[PDB]
Amino acid sequence: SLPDLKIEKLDEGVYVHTSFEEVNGWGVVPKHGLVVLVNAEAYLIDTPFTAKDTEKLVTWFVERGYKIKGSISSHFHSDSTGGIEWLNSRSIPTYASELTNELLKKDGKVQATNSFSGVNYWLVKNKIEVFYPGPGHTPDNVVVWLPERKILFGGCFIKPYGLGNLGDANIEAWPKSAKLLKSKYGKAKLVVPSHSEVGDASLLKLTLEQAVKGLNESK
Ligand SMILES: [Zn+2]
Ligand SMILES: [Zn+2]
Repeated sequence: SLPDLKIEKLDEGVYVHTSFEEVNGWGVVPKHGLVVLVNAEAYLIDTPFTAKDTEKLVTWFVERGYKIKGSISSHFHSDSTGGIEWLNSRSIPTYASELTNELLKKDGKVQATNSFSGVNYWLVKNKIEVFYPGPGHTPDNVVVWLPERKILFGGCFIKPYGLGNLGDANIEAWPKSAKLLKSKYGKAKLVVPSHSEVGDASLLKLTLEQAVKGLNESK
């Protein structure tokens, strides 16, 4: 049996949710996302793997008095988008980049109800920012920045000890994207990866080194 959904406070108004799925050739895979509170409204940063855990996550915050105002998915893989169909069924606004939605549509999967195009986007002005560093883990991966807390959710782009699943990866572009990401968020207090533990800004450097190492290996 897979471990249960975990919800843990990371900072004021910021929670980490961890869900688990068995993924072929990878084993049981932990997935971190965030829940961000702005007054009495909650925003999901990535959904858990499944509708089940997405519902558990939503009920947990609603039963504590937070309205779910929306979700954003950092890329098209199911560990970021698995709960979009369920959220859509509950009339909770779902967001993804235009390219993420395109890839979902291409894969015959449910798409977010809202989309954004361009390098920067405010999900919530001055509270929750989305940034596209360029292709890496996937062509569409984006990160989410919380300027009030100096917290960066790096998603599956942040890979400080190894690059993970390269099936949809762009190894040529990843070092360039990681360099850009590092320049932009060097002052992050915390960096939250999808598949390894929260760290500080050094995770940006480590990701860059792993990206460079990964590209070098392929030649
Ligand atoms: Zn992924
Ligand atoms: Zn992932």
